[PDB]
Amino acid sequence: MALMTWTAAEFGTNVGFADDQHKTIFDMVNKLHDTAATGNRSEIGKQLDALIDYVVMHFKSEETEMQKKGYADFAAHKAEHDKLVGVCADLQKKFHAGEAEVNQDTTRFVRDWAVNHIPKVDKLYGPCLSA
Ligand SMILES: [Fe+3]
Ligand SMILES: [Fe+3]
Ligand code: NA
Repeated sequence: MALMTWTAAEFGTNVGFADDQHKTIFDMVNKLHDTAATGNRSEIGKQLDALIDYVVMHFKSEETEMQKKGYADFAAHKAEHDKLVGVCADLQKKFHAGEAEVNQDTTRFVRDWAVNHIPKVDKLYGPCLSA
C-alpha cells in the first residue's frame, strides 16, 4: 500500500514542471517508506540522501520561477522551503552520525508536510507561473 498517491484534483498546480517534480517526490518518498519498515540501514540512507537532494533541487526550481516572474508571495513561500531544508539537514546530520534512525514516522512526516504544502502553498503560484 503506497504511502502517497498523486492526483490532479488534490495536487495539480497547472504548472507542468512542478507537477512532474511532485510526482517524482511522491515516488521517492514511497520507496523510502517501504525501506524504512526494514532494518536495511545502508539502503535507507541511500534513498534518504537521494530524496533530499531531489527536494532541494525542486525547491530551487520553484524559487527560480517565482522570483523571475515577480510572484507576489515568493519570499513567504521560500521561507517555508528553507525551514524544511533545515529539518532535512538536521536529520541527515543525526542519521549519518548514527544518532537517529529513519522509520515510517519520518516518511509520514514528509507526507504530512507535502500534502499540506502542495495544495496550500504551491497551488497559489499556478496563475502566475502558468501565464
Ligand atoms: Fe512543491
Ligand atoms: Fe513549494
Ligand atoms: Na516536498
